[PDB]
Amino acid sequence: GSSGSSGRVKQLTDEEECCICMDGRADLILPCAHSFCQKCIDKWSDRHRNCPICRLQMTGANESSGPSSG
Ligand SMILES: [Zn+2]
Ligand SMILES: [Zn+2]
Repeated sequence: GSSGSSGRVKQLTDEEECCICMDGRADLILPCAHSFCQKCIDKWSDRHRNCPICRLQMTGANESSGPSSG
């Protein structure tokens, strides 16, 4: 009713934020709706322009590319 400690108006200043950890802000953003902060980006040795999320292709769409022997 007329009680409660938490539960007040919260400014929407924030606009974007990492997707992996989602701390508060995002260092960069991808054209596929995927952002990553310095922390994470740095963590992932292979920080190639390539997108990690998409790369996974988890229940995405029919796209044949091919494995990587290396
Ligand atoms: Zn992050
Ligand atoms: Zn992506």
